[PDB]
Amino acid sequence: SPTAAVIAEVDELREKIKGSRNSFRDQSFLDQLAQHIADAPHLGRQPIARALVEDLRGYASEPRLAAVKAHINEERDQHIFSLFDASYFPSLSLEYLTYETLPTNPHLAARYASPTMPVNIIASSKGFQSRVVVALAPENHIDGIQRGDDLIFYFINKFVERHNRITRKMIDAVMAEGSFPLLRGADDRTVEQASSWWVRLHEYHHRQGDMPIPEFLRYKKLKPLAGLEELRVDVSGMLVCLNDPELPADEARLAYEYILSERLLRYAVEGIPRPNYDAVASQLLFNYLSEHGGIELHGGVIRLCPELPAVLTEFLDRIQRIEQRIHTTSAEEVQQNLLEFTNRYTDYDPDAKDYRHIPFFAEIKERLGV
Amino acid sequence: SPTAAVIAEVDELREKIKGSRNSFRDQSFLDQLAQHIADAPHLGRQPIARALVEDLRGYASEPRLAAVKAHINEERDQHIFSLFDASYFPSLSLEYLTYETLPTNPHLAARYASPTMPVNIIASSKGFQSRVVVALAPENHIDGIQRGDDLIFYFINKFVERHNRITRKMIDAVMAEGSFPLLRGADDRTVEQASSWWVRLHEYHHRQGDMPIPEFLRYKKLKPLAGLEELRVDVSGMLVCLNDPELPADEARLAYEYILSERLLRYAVEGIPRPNYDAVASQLLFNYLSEHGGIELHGGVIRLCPELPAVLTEFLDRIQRIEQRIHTTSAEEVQQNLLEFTNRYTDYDPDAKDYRHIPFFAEIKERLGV
Ligand SMILES: [Fe+2]
Ligand SMILES: [Fe+2]
Repeated sequence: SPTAAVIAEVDELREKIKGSRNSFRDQSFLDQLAQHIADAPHLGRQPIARALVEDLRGYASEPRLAAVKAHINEERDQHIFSLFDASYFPSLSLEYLTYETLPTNPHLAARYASPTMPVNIIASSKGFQSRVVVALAPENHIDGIQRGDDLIFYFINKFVERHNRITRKMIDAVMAEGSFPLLRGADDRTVEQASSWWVRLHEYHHRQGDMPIPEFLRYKKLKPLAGLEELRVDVSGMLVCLNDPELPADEARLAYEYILSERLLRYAVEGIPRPNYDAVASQLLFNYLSEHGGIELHGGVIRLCPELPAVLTEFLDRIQRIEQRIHTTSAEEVQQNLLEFTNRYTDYDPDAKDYRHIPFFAEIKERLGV
Repeated sequence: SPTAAVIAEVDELREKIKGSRNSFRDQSFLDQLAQHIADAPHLGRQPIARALVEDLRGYASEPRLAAVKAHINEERDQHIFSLFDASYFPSLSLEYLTYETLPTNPHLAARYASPTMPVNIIASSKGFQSRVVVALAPENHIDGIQRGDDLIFYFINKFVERHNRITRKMIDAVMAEGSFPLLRGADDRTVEQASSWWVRLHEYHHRQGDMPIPEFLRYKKLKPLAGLEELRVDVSGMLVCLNDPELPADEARLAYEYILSERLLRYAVEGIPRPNYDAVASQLLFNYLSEHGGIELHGGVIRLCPELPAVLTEFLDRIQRIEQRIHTTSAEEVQQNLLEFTNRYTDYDPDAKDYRHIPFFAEIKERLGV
């Protein structure tokens, strides 16, 4: 493959520069990196690589990757290639991938528009193969820059894989029979489509509300609040799937099932020994739904109530009432209220100032190894 | 076995009460639980079970497991059986085990004496099989009480298993050749011995210094400080192995290499996606030793410098200078100086107010899947 030879070259330059993360903005390093990229037999030919060579060579005057991001944002081809420095995606240094886009529903694209690219990865360099890396944001490039119109990529194939390896097993073990009838048996193409709906709604709703990101990003990075913000947009997405009639009914119900199953099960068990941000928010959802009549536990099995849509709306309304007070109180005050809400439904240890998995999900972690 | 039949009956009872942790102190519950225990054909005839039945039936007037803890503390036999509530050991409800004790160096037990029981689990009920549960503390029983002379059990067999599953392949991949000669190839009984030395020195030093636990336990529960406290006692153990001439030199050097390898490698990769309390402290040690001439990084591989003993003393002396100010400042100000010392040598994210794995160990987790 001509692609695999491009990537072998990237993977080889990746090994060479792995010890040099501190030099990634040093112009002496960059000049040589650019030269090695230019001298690459198959990679130096790619327009995107020439975009990066130019960007890198100019970095000392303009610390931007404008030519690479212009190539990517205009989709001049389906190749991504850059130098990355994302502290939560530590596998990424110099990386390359090729992708393919996914079908999108026309109404969804128009009414809930955002610069979102749900894609499958076709080939990639070693850093992209890490299971941590499920998305790629514009600030992940070394320049740390994001603009509201930069494309954000979600690697749907990794979400399909996680759904298959974790979520299906949890549906069988934890939900009452009939809980997710559309998702039962569904193939990868069906899951893929729902997943791509999910990320589109998810990104859209990040930008809506009274404390949207990125405007309020630095108030939403405390672990329980980052998780709560992910949950806020996913419940929004769930309710859109239930309420927007201009969405095809069969596809919208499928996506609803997908978002609910992911937030109720897969995210709820993430993190060892303590829950990560997504799990805290998911456990908040679990316990809120239990206490307010949206779900019921019969012998450690979850029954989704018929009133669940109304309890989800109630839940989002409550988050929106807390956030709404940004207009009359400080962002610090809303934060404390977002935390107080969270801690009422989660297992918060006040002395550690951190969270334990609620016992329901700790037992499932032990039971299923998830 | 008569023992197999006892545990079979415990597990079944465990299974009956699995949904009843909110009732573990209601007398109506304990009454029925006591009856079922008394009525177990094999379990009910164990002397330890007579004790539990008695403590439980009496719990309404005296909420403590006095007869159980007296039997255990007096080592009337090697059987442990109680009703537990330990929020960090969520698998423990009604649990039973039998243990065997280990050899023991007389100078160690005289000079560094504490009520420490390094034992191997021979048979156990299900909750004791979770890999989380490596020790049993007196406050893990439902009464929540700990006395200074209460026995503390360390399940050395689980520490052997972890060493062989994690530490050994991390030695091969991460350490310079010949870093831990006494550990290479060593059989399980050798590892067992060094581990039992480790836990005794560990427990003993918890009680030494200017901020011993349990007295100062609540000040040491923040995530970075619980780790730091664990590291303070293990460095002390490492130095005792190096400095105290009355310990057999073969067993002492072995134990030194064990503690150092556990602290430099296994504990340093704990936690996904974020480091747990042990890993934060281990990463503090790693970067401290790097910056102060104790270890060197030669081609991605750790070299232990000849000077490492002196740098270890330096490191413990630093911790002790911070804690010593408890005599002239508040416990909260010492906390802040302990936090500040930690964050200078670990990857603290001030907006999330949590820690990331330092890149050196992130790469290792990705590489070895640890
Ligand atoms: Fe998000
Ligand atoms: Fe300890």
